[PDB]
Amino acid sequence: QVQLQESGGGLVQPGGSLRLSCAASGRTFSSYAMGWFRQAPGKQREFVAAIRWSGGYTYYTDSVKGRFTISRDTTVYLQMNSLKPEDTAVYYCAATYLSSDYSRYALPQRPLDYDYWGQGTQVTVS
Repeated sequence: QVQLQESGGGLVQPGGSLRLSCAASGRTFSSYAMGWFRQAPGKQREFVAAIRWSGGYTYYTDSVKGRFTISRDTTVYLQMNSLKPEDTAVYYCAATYLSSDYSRYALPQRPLDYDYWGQGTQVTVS
């Protein structure tokens, strides 16, 4: 099990850039994955990006591909470039230990596929 804490939240102006961080406390192995989800006003919690801690497989939702980069250092980062007002949302860090039979180069995208969650942090592009 891991405990998760986001940082880097806050305001940024349109056309700027912002980096979120999430520090994981606990054992970060055995098909361990981390992800970012976000929830905009009036919307569901949506998948943003995820990463496999071993091997480095990543996947991005279509609307952020090429603009956002997810990476490792203990800590996962979401580097957010060319920010638009529509990127405004509460961003949540998530993590999970995938089942033993999982492909080593695969990631789930549904919120309930991730067992561990941060409290979320507001990002406002305005």
